[PDB]
Amino acid sequence: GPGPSLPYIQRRIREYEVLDEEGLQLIERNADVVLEEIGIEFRDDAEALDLWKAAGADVRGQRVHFPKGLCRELLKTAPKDFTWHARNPERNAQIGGKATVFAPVYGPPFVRDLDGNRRYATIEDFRNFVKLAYMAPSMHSSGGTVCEPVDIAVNKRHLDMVYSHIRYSDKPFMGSVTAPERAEDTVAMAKILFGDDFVENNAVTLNLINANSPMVFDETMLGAAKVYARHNQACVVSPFILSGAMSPVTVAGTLTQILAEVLAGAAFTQLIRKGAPVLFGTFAASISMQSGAPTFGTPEPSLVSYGAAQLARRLGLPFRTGGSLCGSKVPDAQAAHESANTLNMTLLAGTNFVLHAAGWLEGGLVSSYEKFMIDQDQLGMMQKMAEGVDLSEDAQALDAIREVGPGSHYLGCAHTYRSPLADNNSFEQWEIEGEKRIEQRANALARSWLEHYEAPYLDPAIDEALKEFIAKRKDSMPD
Amino acid sequence: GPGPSLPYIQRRIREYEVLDEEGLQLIERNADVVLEEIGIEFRDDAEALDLWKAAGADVRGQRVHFPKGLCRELLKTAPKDFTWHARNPERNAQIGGKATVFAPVYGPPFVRDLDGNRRYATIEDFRNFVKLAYMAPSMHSSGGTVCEPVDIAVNKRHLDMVYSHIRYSDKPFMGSVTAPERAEDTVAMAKILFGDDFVENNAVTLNLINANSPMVFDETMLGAAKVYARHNQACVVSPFILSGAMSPVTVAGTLTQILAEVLAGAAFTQLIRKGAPVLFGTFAASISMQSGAPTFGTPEPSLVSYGAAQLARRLGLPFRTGGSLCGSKVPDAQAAHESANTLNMTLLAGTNFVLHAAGWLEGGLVSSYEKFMIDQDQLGMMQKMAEGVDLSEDAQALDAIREVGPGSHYLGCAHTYRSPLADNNSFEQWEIEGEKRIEQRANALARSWLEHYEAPYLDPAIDEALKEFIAKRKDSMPD
Ligand SMILES: [Cl-]
Ligand SMILES: [Cl-]
Repeated sequence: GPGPSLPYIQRRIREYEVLDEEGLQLIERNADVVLEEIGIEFRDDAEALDLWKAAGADVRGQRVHFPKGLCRELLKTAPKDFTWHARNPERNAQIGGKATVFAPVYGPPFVRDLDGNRRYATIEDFRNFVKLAYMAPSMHSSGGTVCEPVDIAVNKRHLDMVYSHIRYSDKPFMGSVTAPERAEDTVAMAKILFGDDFVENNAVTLNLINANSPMVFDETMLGAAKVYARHNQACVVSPFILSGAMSPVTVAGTLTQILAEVLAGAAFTQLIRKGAPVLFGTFAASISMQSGAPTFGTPEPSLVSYGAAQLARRLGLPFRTGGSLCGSKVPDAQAAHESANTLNMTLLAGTNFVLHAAGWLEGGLVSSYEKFMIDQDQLGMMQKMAEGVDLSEDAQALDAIREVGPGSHYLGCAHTYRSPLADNNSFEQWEIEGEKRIEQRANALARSWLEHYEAPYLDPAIDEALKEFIAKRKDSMPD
Repeated sequence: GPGPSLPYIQRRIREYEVLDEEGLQLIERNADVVLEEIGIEFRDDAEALDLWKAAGADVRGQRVHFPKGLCRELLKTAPKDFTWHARNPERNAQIGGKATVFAPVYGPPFVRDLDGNRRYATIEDFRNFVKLAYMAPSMHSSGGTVCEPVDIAVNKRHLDMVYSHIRYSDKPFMGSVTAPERAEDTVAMAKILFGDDFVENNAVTLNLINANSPMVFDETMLGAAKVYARHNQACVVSPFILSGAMSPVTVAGTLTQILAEVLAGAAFTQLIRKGAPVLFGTFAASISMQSGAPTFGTPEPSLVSYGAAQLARRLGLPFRTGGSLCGSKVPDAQAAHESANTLNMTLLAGTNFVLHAAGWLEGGLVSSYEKFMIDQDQLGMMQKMAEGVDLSEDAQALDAIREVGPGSHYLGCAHTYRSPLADNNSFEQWEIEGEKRIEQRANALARSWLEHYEAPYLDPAIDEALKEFIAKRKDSMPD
């Protein structure tokens, strides 16, 4: 199996910037214009409209028009950083500041299984991804909807999904957002696990709250946000954008829209509870001008995300974007270039929370076991990169340079990250070993990890209470 | 075929830094210590030793010990930037400053051909790579030893290699460095092409001058450097390092050794001719602690190269490092992650000259047609990325945001880089089209490009004179 899990990354390296002060001010000014003149829809949520009117916004039907600065002022109560608590406290993760936390793929209804089949995902696959995330040394979070399990009823599956993050991992996990009652169920389960007062006082979940970009928040998302914000749980407020389709085709226009959507949605959390933890999220990709298809790994989404990180730091919210994203159907060089381009930006932008750090394929439709293994290996490289350059006397190596001297070599001397998947052997050895592509070695490694997996301890009293809760909830509803 | 070729990149984006002022001063101070106490070998070149003694260095056998600051002072005459002239002046490339110039793979004795065979490279393959580099829109240079042609005698092949860069391309090219007489032949050919006085006054070649790291320059390399520096041609002074083997295993120790080697070798060019153009080069990879094998795409080489770029800017020399480097045997996700990690650093470090920007596979032993096509596509993305964020009124897109408004989409409106190799189609379409990996599409595209290729015009009088020169030189030697 793998080594021990590493804690969250603390970046010693700098954030890479694409906008100068004038550009940042321009985008900020333009977002305030959008918020006042155009507004943001808060749909099918009368309570939300009442909250906005009370806060001093101008509500016209379902469109909320914001006085300049209001959202930013309301966000003064949001924490710049906070702890995401894990049931094993050694796995707690900082969200914000110099920290970077990797989480798995979220959302796919299909898997590419270890036998090469593209098929609907099941609870068995969900559990397998939870297991692999538990074992992956640089996967800091267990995640959320690692895949969508087809073989449990839609109104019940959330219970099994949350349970899986508790039973098969001890890393911090995400909650259900698919209906407000499911968010309530997540909170109830969390209270069984951590204690009632503990949950009211500490974030134990991050929860994905998408905007229906452009410039709409819908009932379901607002409903989950209201539950989590009332219980001190974190909302990842995330525009969902393909530039050219759900936002302008340009970087600057996309950033402006993103900032407007985040200001409104994040400020909303503070209207529910001052101090509720909230992140500035962004999902941003491009479209093919030929096809209209979603495209990844291209320059425009990287520039958007670098810029958005700058805007997030200035707003004072922890930032989520990026991951190992791609549009390829197979874990080939396209998948890898796209994922690598996105992941390198993710680290260098100083991203605090990385959804989709491993496992995404096919534009988000697939959770791939092989891809997960390849990506998690990259995550270990990013974790090591983030430590930056050691400048200790030993690292300076002057005695080694002296002792070796010109014309010698350093292999023998005392002074003199490791991928388990890269093949660094000669052609001849690699040909003897079956001319294998990396995904074949990834397949074998996933199988090996799953064979050696041992579940982290769970108090049997807590397990029983969770199972009793789940059973009661399932019995209260027909499928 | 492809679109028109683009000129050299002018970066509008910032350089990413890994060392702060104290760290930079530390490395600079430590390199001066190495140069004085340990020295650098200049082997089997009595003239070089005499030049160093005359300049005020302390020569002990073949070891040159340098007073502190001497090399840096001598380098004051080296140009911070210069033009690399092409026979078609529209293809001239700036070397230095904010410019970035991509060149092909250099060195492999094997190819992976379009039929999938790993075999010794031939002059036909050399020509094919020159053709593909001519056509690739973001390949700014024709390169040098795009592969090593096995089917021409070792003492003659340089003539055909240089000729190929003239006949099949009009982009700036590199010279032969394999013996001093071959460098003389390159200069003679260049004078036939551009004119005698033109060559003495303008760089028309960049020429790879490796150190035999650690801390040795050998006769052959010094001999080529002496020829090119006397004729105003550029030397790319390049440590050749696997950290842990040819330099210390640490980043800081590697950087110190690199800076010492470059200071000595680059200053040497100014002893031959003040003002001779010279680059700070670095080839830097790691080794597998298990195997001892060369490894790429890992954190340590990226940190070395980011740092080395900082040291190069402070020294005042144009910088070469990076490229699309990897150790994989096949153009798979390993090849792509490694190449992408290296290439993203290459751009963000502000690299001026990128050897090996496309085509390298198998740790430098292979020039791959498929890999070249995949990599050159990435180069187009890097070219577009380098332009940074447009902040024009049109790019701000406020009228588009207004006209679309919340709940609509931007696909239809007036306001609303393209890979020819990414598959961005649905699973269903991609399955109908043969479940193809990107390298299969790359194969087809290379074949298509080579079918449509038309050689750039060459004056028949110049062609005849080159052929007469070549024939005379070949007839003067047995193979
Ligand atoms: Cl059930
Ligand atoms: Cl011949």
